[PDB]
Amino acid sequence: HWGYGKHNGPEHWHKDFPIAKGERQSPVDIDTHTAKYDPSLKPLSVSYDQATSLRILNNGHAFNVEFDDSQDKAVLKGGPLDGTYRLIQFHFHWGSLDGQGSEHTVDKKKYAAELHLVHWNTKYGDFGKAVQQPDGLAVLGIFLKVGSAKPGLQKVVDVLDSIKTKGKSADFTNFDPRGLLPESLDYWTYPGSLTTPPLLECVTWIVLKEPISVSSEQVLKFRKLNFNGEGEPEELMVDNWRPAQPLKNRQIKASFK
Ligand SMILES: COc1cccc(NC(=O)Nc2ccc(S(N)(=O)=O)cc2)c1
Ligand SMILES: [Zn+2]
Repeated sequence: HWGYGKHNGPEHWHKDFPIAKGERQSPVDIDTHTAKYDPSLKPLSVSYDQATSLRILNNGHAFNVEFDDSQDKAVLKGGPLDGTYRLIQFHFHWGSLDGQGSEHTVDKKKYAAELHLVHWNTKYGDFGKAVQQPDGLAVLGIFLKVGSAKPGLQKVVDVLDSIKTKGKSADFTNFDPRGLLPESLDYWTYPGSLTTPPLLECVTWIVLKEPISVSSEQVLKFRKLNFNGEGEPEELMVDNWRPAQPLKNRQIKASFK
């Protein structure tokens, strides 16, 4: 089964998921000098005041904070998007060391980690139908650098002890994702894919320019999680990132001058 080891990591995925070598795969390097300001882009609209988190799950590749998406509560609109996209989960990708861990890079710079807030287009009715469409998903990507602590992240960090191994979950209500956003919503955007199998080409990527700062102690607790299940040999959950993929026939657009 796929993962991030030497025998099953990203260079192997194309054997079970041939779309891995496709025309709109993610992540990519963001070359800041080639991304063109697009004055037709609108400001992002992030409406998370009514978000309802339910649960946190270690799925063996990352941990997902899951939301109730049965009504239009926490939604992403505007920016490059047409229509309304509903928040379903967020998760992170991170490194074994502070010098790597993000999936997108900026002028080849790797950040310590990257947050993905995953939303689906309500015109397709459910997430499973949305991922079959080229405009089915919108993922908001936020870089993490190591410095000062992020207070709004600490409630996530403190529950990770209870979901150390694959398949463990814990109740996780009343978490406010507004506490994970940077001050500025300036962004880059391009058409891409899921960055894990099945690597479907269904995502409008919206990557914020401003990273958030987290503390060394916070990211250290990410790195104590396990890829393995309970009672299996311990394999630390680190370096769960896909490297940058070819840009091919795509343009990255900037919302800012
Ligand atoms: C309970 O919550 C669910 C329920 C059903 C599906 C999912 N998500 C999923 O299947 N895949 C996914 C999402 C984003 C990315 S990524 N790294 O490109 O942002 C990669 C893969 C979550
Ligand atoms: Zn992701």
